[PDB]
Amino acid sequence: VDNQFYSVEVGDSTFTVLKRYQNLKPIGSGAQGIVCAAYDAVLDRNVAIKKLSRPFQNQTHAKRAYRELVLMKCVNHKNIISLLNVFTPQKTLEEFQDVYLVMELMDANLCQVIQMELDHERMSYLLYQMLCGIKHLHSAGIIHRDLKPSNIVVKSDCTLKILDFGLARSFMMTPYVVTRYYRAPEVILGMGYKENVDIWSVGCIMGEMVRHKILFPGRDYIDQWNKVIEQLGTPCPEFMKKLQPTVRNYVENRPKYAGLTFPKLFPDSLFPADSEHNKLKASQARDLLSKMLVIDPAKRISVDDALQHPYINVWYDPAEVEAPPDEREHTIEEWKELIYKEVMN
Ligand SMILES: Nc1ncnc2c1ncn2[C@@H]1O[C@H](COP(=O)(O)OP(=O)(O)NP(=O)(O)O)[C@@H](O)[C@H]1O
Ligand SMILES: [Mg+2]
Repeated sequence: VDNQFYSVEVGDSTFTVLKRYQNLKPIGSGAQGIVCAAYDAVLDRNVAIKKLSRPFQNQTHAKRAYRELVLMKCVNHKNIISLLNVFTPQKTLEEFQDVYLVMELMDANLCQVIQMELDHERMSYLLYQMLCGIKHLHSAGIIHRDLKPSNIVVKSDCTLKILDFGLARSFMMTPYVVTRYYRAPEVILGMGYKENVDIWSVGCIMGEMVRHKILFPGRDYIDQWNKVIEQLGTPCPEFMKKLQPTVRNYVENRPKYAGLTFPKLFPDSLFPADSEHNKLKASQARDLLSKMLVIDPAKRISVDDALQHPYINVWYDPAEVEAPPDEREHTIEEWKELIYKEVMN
């Protein structure tokens, strides 16, 4: 069984992969583990391989691994990364350590794209695909709540896929920091959420594509909340009453702001605005931003309305926007077997 597999060093990590997977090259990593590009000799094409090291290590890694494994196996949409293969090189439950996820190989994450000037055609198309993916997750009862540029990937042909399935419905001993900058006020302030929680994150990413700077940076949620109100202004009263009384006291009592206008937030400097085409697309991009970056989710644009926005709808395909389509608590030994049984079936 192990002669189905070979071992290569990739940084500090050892990848033990099926012999079909040749010429591994690191392309990224995070808390879950290391990601490599490989040639798949059987499919005759490049793939991405993510190694999860002992995902049953702790509740958080285990919940995420199990959830991600179940969801990318059963979810099928051009804007959600497809799982091509799943394996472990260990032969039994007792020996089981590592899960390798094999995906279609994309070229880059959105962090690299944010560093570029994109025309309106590419920006609107990327945003359209993000919205089609979110739509599809929402239609399957998945509200991500954790979209960020590092887990959205793109090809050279401007095709986009979401890598991950977001938060569950979490103490960890790592160096690894959670990126919070794209999290909605509903998540920052823990105040219940609907589908358009994910619109906030799209607005943060779009904002960043235009500014080339994180909109709402902060050491913690305190700083991040300051950065939100400093720019969009203190929200309205009906917003507050939706908050836990402890959070409510906190928000109700911060130094007030009227905030900045969308023209000052995203000046004409930041958009292609030479041609009449680009002038009109700049005003439409700023409009859509003004509707996504809305603190109060009652007043924030929905996924469906965002897809109908003039900046986006030039791409709109019913095939892509319409297609039909866990949370428990175990010990590390139970998670190991649940994950093992999913990897084997
Ligand atoms: N299928 C893939 N194709 C191309 N690059 C990928 C692929 N999967 C991951 N990457 C790259 O590897 C980086 C890290 O992968 P990622 O899966 O985000 O690990 P993570 O951020 O630790 N876990 P998670 O955020 O929950 O998905 C991503 O930002 C991409 O740059
Ligand atoms: Mg990620």
